[PDB]
Amino acid sequence: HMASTYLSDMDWSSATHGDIDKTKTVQKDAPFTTGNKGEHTKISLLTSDDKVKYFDKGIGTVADSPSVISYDISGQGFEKFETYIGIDQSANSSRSDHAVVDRIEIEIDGKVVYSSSVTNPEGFRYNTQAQFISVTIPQNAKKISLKSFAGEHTWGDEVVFADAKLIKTVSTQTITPDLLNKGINGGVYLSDLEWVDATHGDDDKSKTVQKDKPFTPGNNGSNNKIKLLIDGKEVEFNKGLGTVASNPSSIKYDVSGANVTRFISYVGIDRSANHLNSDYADIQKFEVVADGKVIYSSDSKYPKGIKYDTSAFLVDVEIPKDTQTIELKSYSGKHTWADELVLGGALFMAN
Ligand SMILES: CC(=O)N[C@@H]1[C@@H](O)[C@H](O[C@@H]2O[C@H](CO)[C@H](O)[C@H](O[C@H]3O[C@H](CO)[C@H](O)[C@H](O)[C@H]3O)[C@H]2O[C@@H]2O[C@@H](C)[C@@H](O)[C@@H](O)[C@@H]2O)[C@@H](CO)O[C@H]1O
Ligand SMILES: [Ca+2]
Ligand code: NA
Repeated sequence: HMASTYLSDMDWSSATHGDIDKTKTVQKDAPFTTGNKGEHTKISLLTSDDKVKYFDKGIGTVADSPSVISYDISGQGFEKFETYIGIDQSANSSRSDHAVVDRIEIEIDGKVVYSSSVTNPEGFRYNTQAQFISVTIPQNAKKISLKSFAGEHTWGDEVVFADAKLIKTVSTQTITPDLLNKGINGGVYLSDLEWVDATHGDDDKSKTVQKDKPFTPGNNGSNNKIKLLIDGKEVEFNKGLGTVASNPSSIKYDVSGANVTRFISYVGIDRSANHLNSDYADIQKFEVVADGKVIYSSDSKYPKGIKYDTSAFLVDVEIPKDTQTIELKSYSGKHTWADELVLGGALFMAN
């Protein structure tokens, strides 16, 4: 059960670079120069056999004596640090005195735990192929430092720590939209299951509750994914359910032949749904019901209901065992016509 956190999705406690222009800063998820210029170029290194590889995540800097990027990792339980290292393909390397990096170092708590000295005794040039390194982290480590040594000049020393991440072994994962998009071990998506039956609050009964799509767009033949507001940002979902709330509407699952321990989903209104400004909620509440018994209700934490501009909230409820039947109940706001709900990434943990 491996958990990862990219360094570019964190905050450094300190960061230095070897560019004279101190208004420029260390670039997250981009090369140093192109990033500071506002260009959209991504991090690119050389894998085996002069093969160019592009990366979404990483850190981009200019080496100094040394350039140092430090992260505070006190009591976070990390075990491994892993990254590609090398000079970016975008580096200004027409001059031989450009893109010449002496050394790359990983330091943990004042101790150098990795040095590129062994693999690269002549350091890195513009054409040197990337090194993928895995650096062990001691039990109670506090501070990790990425260090790049420029040598005689900093020119073209566009050092990238491509795909840089910190790794640990956790018991249970922490639920995020990306985790539900990537998958979870033992998590079965409801949209990959058959319900006993389902009802909705739309008059057109030729329409049906939708799998991996919002209700109306799904019923019209659109293949667009579910999209929700998560902490102010619009976030797509690969899996989920699209339905219309009623008095309530319901979707029924038979779990009498299984050992389901958990129901997990984000719940909100799809970004493509019709809405109107109102003091009143679009959806009054959403309930999870285990054998006629309500085990979760959204009004326990959202008593006013949910509007279009409400951030999708996370439902993560324990399922009592020997549960035969699970019911998902969607309740109309009653004052508007907007009744369309989506369950983003909806899944059962079978354990
Ligand atoms: C007119 C004039 O002479 N202007 C000076 C300018 O030449 C000089 O710019 C730097 O020139 C050196 C060679 O002498 C290098 O080519 C620098 O570029 C390279 O190195 C940096 C990091 O050290 C970075 O990796 C660049 O991408 C890489 O191309 C030049 O510096 C770069 O350009 C200038 C214009 C600024 O934007 C810098 O912030 C940038 O790093 C500078 C520095 O001596 O002084 C000018 O007066
Ligand atoms: Ca150099
Ligand atoms: Na409504």
